[PDB]
Amino acid sequence: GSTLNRLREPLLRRLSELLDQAPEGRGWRRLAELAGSRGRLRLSCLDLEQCSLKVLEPEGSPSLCLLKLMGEKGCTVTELSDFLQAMEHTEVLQLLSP
Repeated sequence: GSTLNRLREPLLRRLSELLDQAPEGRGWRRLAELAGSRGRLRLSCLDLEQCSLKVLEPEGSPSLCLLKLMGEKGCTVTELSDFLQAMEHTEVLQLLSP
């Protein structure tokens, strides 16, 4: 299984730009929360602060930092897609829950 940090760089960059543009209900922070729920991927708030801070650099991307970190922690592309689909579903469920 190929991990996210080993994807070609243009693909990583496009994915990270798109995830940086997402709404807060399905952005990189929500992805981090969901993926860090797992036991396989452990992502604390301290892990995520270093990615959050990338936005302080003129063109910096928190999403690129997060995706690379998830890759180093063993996440593959299909597992990323699974996380993102789970995000969509949980968003609509949260909106519909009283």
